[PDB]
Amino acid sequence: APVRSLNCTLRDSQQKSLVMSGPYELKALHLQGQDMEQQVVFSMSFVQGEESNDKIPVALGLKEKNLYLSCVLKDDKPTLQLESVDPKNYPKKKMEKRFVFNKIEINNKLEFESAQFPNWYISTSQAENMPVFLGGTKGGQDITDFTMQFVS
Ligand SMILES: c1n[nH]c(-c2nccs2)n1
Ligand SMILES: c1n[nH]c(-c2nccs2)n1
Repeated sequence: APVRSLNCTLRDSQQKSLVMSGPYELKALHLQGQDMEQQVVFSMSFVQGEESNDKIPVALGLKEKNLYLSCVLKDDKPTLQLESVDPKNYPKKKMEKRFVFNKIEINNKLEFESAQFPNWYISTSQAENMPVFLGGTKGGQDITDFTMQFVS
């Protein structure tokens, strides 16, 4: 039948919220109070792909926008982009591989690995107001761990 989706927010393990940074980038910053409303709401779709108890293939669309996080090579590197799609055709169960993340449960958190680029992860910097990016390094300075909130 359809694809199943949940509305949600993400925060990094330093409890930084994700906001828009112009039309095709996200940034992470410490938010609390009134400025909370600025945070991006995702539609997390549960998509076709290799799956285990702790590794769940998802797409991350922006709620009621035809925009998805995607992983592509840019100037020869795996790169996180926001990509526009035909709103008539999305979301769908068989999302193209650039749109798929393996949502992995790790020590009471989540990591989002690129299905396209193994061991590349949605990442944030420790610094405030810097882009969300696709990083190839776990256990370093950059943050690869999240919690998820289920929105109405
Ligand atoms: C509260 N928010 N997110 C969580 C998680 N527990 C396991 C994976 S993410 N608890
Ligand atoms: C297992 N995987 N994700 C979870 C969550 N609990 C709270 C938010 S997400 N449990």
